[PDB]
Amino acid sequence: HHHHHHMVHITLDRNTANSWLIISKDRRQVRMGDTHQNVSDNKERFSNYPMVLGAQRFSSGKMYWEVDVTQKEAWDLGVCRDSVQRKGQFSLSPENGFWTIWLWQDSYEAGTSPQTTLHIQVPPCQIGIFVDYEAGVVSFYNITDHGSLIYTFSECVFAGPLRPFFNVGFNYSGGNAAPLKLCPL
Ligand SMILES: Cc1cccc(C(=O)N2CCC(C(N)=O)CC2)c1
Repeated sequence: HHHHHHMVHITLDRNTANSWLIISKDRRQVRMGDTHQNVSDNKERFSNYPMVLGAQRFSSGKMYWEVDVTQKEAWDLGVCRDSVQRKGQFSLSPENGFWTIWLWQDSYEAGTSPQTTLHIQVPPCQIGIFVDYEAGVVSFYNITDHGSLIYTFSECVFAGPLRPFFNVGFNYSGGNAAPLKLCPL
């Protein structure tokens, strides 16, 4: 792809994080902690899942960023509406304000309703995310495989400002402790 020139510097918003997440000093990395991380609760925090938002809000233009997923067993990545539900159980779908892909149990799926099987020959270590607000597009690229296309959501109805979206996953197995990292420009 040729989207690299729309690169944006994303940082994580601590206030939105599940209370078990550890966000680095530079706000560019996040991982699951092994306990509650000693923060106060607030209405922004994702309660049920190890999720966090980027600080940046997008309402126009073209944006691109990259995330390192090396050696993780499970994660979700993409964008979401600023007003998505934070508390309780919910599915990742465009109807609920999410445009995402994930890894779970050795398969990659797009967060459509119902979910769509992805066809990835080279397991990615870094993912590129492209948003074209005006066109209503969210695309995902396999940086490990020369930028090959993973998935495009088109005809998106964003219906609000967008925020970068992250889920480090569940780490019941002891094999999913590694961080998500925002990769440098
Ligand atoms: C619902 C939810 C929210 C946040 C984190 C998790 C999670 O993956 N673990 C890893 C395993 C750990 C444990 N077994 O003590 C409990 C936290 C689950």
